[PDB]
Amino acid sequence: EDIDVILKKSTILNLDINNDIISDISGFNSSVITYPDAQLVPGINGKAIHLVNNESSEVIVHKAMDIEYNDMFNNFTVSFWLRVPKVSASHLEQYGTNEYSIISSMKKHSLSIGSGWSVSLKGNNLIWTLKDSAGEVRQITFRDLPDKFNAYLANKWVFITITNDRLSSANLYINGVLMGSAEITGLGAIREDNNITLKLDRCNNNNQYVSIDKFRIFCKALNPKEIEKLYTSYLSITFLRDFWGNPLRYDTEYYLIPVASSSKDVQLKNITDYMYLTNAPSYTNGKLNIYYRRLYNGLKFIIKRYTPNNEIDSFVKSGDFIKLYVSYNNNEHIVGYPKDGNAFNNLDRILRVGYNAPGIPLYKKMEAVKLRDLKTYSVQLKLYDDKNASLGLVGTHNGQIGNDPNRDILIASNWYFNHLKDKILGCDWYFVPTDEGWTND
Ligand SMILES: OC[C@H]1O[C@@H](O[C@H]2[C@H](O)[C@@H](O)[C@H](O)O[C@@H]2CO)[C@H](O)[C@@H](O)[C@H]1O
Repeated sequence: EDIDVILKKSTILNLDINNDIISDISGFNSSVITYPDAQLVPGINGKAIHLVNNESSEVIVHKAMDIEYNDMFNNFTVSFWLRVPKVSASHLEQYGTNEYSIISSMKKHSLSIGSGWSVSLKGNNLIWTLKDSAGEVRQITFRDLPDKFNAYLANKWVFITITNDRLSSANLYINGVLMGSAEITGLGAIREDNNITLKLDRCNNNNQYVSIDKFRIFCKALNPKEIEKLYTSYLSITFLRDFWGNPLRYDTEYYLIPVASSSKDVQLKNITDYMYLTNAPSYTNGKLNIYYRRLYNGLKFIIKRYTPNNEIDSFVKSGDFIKLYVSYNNNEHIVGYPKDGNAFNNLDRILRVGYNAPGIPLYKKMEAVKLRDLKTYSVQLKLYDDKNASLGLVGTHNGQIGNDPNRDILIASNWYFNHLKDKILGCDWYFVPTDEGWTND
């Protein structure tokens, strides 16, 4: 009756990565065989599986005796975190009709039937297929969003869950939201392979890769409440995340984008002066129906540790004290607020980059925190003065400095602390590192 108990009780396969080894921690003891080129990369809470396009890049799960035919006639749910690189326009043209499996229970080397289930990709479509012993087929074809900044198969970690209720439908959820469904009555016995294979199969693109984490099978069709809890159970609040959902790191260049105005990049007026938002350039392709604000323009920021601690972790944790720098012309400039510096009426402190007036204290101690919006990969930054008093969360204020044009200028303000329950808030930032999974067309 308790969701956590149900989730635990109904789990019959649960891949975890501990001590750089992948194994089933469900309790069923299914044997996991990791081939030489199955790689391990940063995940949602630890490390994740990374598959490249060669036959040595595979993880095979040998179903234990107890779970052999659990999905022959009974309800089941498959869940996993997934990360797929953004498909280039060129690759959509070349490979858009090429459907390839990434996860499957379908045999194929002894019986040409291929009964069982599969997770496959085709261009920007995510597909779930169930095939019974007579070859009857049912599929859910999810067409991803055209806006790649907000799409699910566009280089961010996203949580997949597909429930199969044999008396009604199969439902596909992404980040706890229902994205597609198919009636599945009319299917008989699903007689699948003894192995569950994580591998790119029939992918014509040599450079394709995918990342998968927390692969889990449940012996029931989970309801929305159970799925929502399952999804949010993976969002460990201690460790901060970059835009892609990977751990935020010290000493790495990040482009900042305000969650509240995601079409905007950050720009610097001049060294020693303020920062403001600018409209990002855009990419649109009417033929392919893809578009997105372009990434990687604007200021490059770097997070540095404020002090040592007791051990040097490369990831940033909520609560960590940091120093924020902008990397400009290969020179690094600290971000902060000068004592008595220009501020808007309400005490919104105007941030300055590389400020160096002799004798004037520059407040630059910040704290990297996660105070709201658990499901989004964003962070807040809290600025302090020299006596550890809060100067506020970093955000923007609309106005003018001197005779400059009206701008959304970066500030620190304690106003945000009274509005943390709001749906959208101007103190939320995405930290975007350049990544091979996202190249602007
Ligand atoms: O402080 C930054 C924050 O201000 C909000 O505006 C507040 C303002 O700070 C306060 O002085 C005034 O009394 O109420 C305003 C609420 O409308 C902005 O809405 C927000 O986007 C930030 O700019």
